[PDB]
Amino acid sequence: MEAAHSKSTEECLAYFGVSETTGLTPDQVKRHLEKYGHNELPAEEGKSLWELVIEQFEDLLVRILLLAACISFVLAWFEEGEETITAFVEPFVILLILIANAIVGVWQERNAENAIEALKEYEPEMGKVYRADRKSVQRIKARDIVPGDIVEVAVGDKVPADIRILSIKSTTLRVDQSILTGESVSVIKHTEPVPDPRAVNQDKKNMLFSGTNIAAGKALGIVATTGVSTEIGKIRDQMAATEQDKTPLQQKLDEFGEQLSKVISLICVAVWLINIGHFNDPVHGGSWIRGAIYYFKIAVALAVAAIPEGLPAVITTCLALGTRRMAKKNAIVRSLPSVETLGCTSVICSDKTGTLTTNQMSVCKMFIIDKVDGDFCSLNEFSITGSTYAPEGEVLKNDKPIRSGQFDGLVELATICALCNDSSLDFNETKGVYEKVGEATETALTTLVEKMNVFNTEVRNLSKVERANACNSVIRQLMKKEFTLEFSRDRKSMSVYCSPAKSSRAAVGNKMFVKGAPEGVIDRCNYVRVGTTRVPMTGPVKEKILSVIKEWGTGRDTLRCLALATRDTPPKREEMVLDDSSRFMEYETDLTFVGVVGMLDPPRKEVMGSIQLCRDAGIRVIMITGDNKGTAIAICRRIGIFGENEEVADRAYTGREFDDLPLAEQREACRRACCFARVEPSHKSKIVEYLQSYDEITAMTGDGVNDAPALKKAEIGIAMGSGTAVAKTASEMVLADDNFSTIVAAVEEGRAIYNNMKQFIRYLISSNVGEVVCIFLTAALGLPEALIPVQLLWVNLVTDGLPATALGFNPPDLDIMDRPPRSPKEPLISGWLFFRYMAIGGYVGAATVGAAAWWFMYAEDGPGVTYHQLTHFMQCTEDHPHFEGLDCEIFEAPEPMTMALSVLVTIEMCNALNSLSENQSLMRMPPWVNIWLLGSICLSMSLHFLILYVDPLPMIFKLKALDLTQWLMVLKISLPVIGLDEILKFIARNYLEG
Ligand SMILES: CC(=O)C1=C(O)N2[C@H](C1=O)[C@H]1c3c[nH]c4cccc(c34)C[C@H]1C2(C)C
Ligand SMILES: [K+]
Ligand SMILES: [Mg+2]
Repeated sequence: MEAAHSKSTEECLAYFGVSETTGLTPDQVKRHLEKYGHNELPAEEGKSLWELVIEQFEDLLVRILLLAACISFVLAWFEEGEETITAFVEPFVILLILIANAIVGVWQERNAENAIEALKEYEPEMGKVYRADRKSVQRIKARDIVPGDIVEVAVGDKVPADIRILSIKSTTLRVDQSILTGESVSVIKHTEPVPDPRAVNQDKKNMLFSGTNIAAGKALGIVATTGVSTEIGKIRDQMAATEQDKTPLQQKLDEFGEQLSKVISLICVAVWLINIGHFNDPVHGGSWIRGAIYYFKIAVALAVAAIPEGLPAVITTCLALGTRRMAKKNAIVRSLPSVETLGCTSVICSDKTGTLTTNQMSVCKMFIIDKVDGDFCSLNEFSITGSTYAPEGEVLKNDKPIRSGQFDGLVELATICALCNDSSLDFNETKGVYEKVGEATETALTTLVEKMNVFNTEVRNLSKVERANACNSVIRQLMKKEFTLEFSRDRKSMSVYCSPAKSSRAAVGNKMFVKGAPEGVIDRCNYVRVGTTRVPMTGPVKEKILSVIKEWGTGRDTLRCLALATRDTPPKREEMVLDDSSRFMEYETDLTFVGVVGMLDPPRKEVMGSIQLCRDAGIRVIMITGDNKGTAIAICRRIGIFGENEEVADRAYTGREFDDLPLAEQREACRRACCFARVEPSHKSKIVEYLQSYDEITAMTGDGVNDAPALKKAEIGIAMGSGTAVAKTASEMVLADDNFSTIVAAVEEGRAIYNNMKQFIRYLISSNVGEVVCIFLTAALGLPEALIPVQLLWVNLVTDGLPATALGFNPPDLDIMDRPPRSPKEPLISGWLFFRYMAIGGYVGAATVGAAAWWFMYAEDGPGVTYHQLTHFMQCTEDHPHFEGLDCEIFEAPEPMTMALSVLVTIEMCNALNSLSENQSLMRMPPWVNIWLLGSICLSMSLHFLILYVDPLPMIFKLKALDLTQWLMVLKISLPVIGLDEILKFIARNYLEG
């Protein structure tokens, strides 16, 4: 039964064929359980199983190093060196780092919770059912419950399934639908049917929802739906049938991984083709096994060269250092990649109450009737001071303080505000200020009564606690509050039956004090109270009322107006059916209009600037409020979403309005919409869908299970610090202070992070491109090896890793919030950016080879050799006369490899200084600004010397320390990389920018 609310209690029993007294026979239970299934949610299958790390080794860019480790393992054994511990190092360190980054990569255990698993906390353990096989109440497993079961609920019980209420045993039934609404006020239930077949859950007053808990009372009902067919269950499937795409940056890294793998395979073929000259060599002039070693070692050389082994470790550290900054600005970020895509936020859909507004309801203005004479109709408007729940304020007419008690209309005005009120005030001594008890709207009314004091009660002689509900209680002394007709959206009003206390206070029998929305209440007023007398509600009178109400709501005041009326001659106590929530509007007819109060929902202090900030940032802000379209628009103008005098007749839609538009016009509306009022529960996810259809990264906000699918669907789901648990588990970010400013503040941080992130990524790539050119030149030409793969590991992981991490602390480029959002499918490196790091990579490939070539030819300690014979070092043992000077071991000396290594490091330190900005020169951007960079550079050279002095290190790295004679040449070939890159920067700012 999906429409149990629309059916009567008799029809719902007849449907399942079950007696309300007996219940379901065990024969029916077997049939229903086999048909509808168990009352439970499906389990999740993908926990911390051995599958964990394995999937890291599925993409091509990591299986190459796993393959290169196999090749390295072959070459680590096949050697004529009696060396011991330094044998298995090249395949060991590769494998160790391979596992290390895999463990870092498989970090979804601590930095990624579950939202659907959290939704299994609502489904209770056991529930009370009345089966036919037993007389007494028997509690069974909640999952054993089937549709049609005659279940029982009491105070404290957690509702097991969606249940159509049959009979209420207690006086009144209240349930805590906090998870399915976000609110807190326990709603009242009834048994009479909700005629509307497509009514929302808030209107289903005869239904208990699975996951809800009864706040007060005890009732009996029949199960409508179980499992996934419940309201919670249906929301689960919406989140279950929603795939979450990985952030665009990660796709670029995966795309870069595929392209890089093509380059690596290309060179290995290229090297194979350069070595085609060995096809014309005598078989009796060597061994093919000596060639295979060369082919295999160059293969693993290119692998460790082209690939940034440190990058996954650096970004994971960088993002973690971002989250701590997000938390300092009241922005708890759940997942790590979220801090990157957060900068690419283009649209922020925020709720009004709580985020955009401080939620400080305070009655500012109120009016009553002064004089009615046919066409003439004057009002008595009053203003109230004090935007707080504290009774520290005063009422003034025409900017002059007046006694509210001297006006008869104001007395009945304060009377209704006091009696027709379920909220109150309570003074807090720990904090030192007053606090609200119940709803914020009604508490503001309680505060108003205290400020007015229509009976002039002593206040200065009272304490701070007695001050809270002082005047309000005095009103409760006059009238005895019989019963309260609960609020409902069908009539948008609330009344309360009051009987006069035994003291003969001149009361015409009983009275009904009505409080509700102006539209409905005013139309149900046949009479108008003018002080004490009563006049019939005429046309001209209603014109004045609605006009002022319109002025207070549409005006710059942006007030929430509440019409207050009273029923002078109410129906008898016996004639009223209290269980009928549909006859409540009928009982609230023939009313007499008293007055209208106008309270304020004040904007945050910082949202004014934050809104303006998003204007310059190119971030579209969309407000979602519960106000009427008119006031919704006015608040938009007030906070800066709209101009004070600009046209927005198409940029704001009500829920009703947006629903009457066809699917095409709905999508067309979501690109220009900035204000949504009276939004239906499903519209928030619809808006996200439409926004994502324009490739627009959306930051939707919410704080309930209703908002859970929307938060799951949006790129940046935003929950509140006070929001429900499930909303937080479905969000990517949780605002600690529930502010809209901390959304904007987080986005600015995320944009600065992404800029510094892209900078060191290109920095590491620049080194890797160079190690390709270096190995390619030293292999194609036939030169002796310049760089060992065991060295390249410690170069990219440490020597380049530390300054790259320090590039994350690069100062945020000012005027960054004056640029549009970073495009999703924006290439990391393309065009000039490719050629820029192509030239740097090419130069350092020649600088390293040239360094080793310098020591081999034009050197001090190096032998006097020429280039044409250096390329033929593999013939030192064969061609003896052409190669003569010393041992053949001098071609495999540690000095020239130390040259290429020291030069590569020295350049990368200069390249890190070049990565202080993308285009700003080193003359414009001082190389001493980023202190963390200089501190990292000094640590790099300190470790570079540590592996050349402490004997257990240079033997493993196959290096030999240089003196001042050799270090001079290192700087002469390294430092010119600064000038070359400086030229490129100047070209980019002169013949490219425009
Ligand atoms: C074994 C494993 O967990 C991993 C790592 O060990 N790595 C990275 C990585 O994810 C590899 C990777 C995939 N996509 C890219 C883009 C840019 C750089 C890298 C990667 C580094 C790759 C490797 C093998 C170092
Ligand atoms: K999401
Ligand atoms: Mg990985």
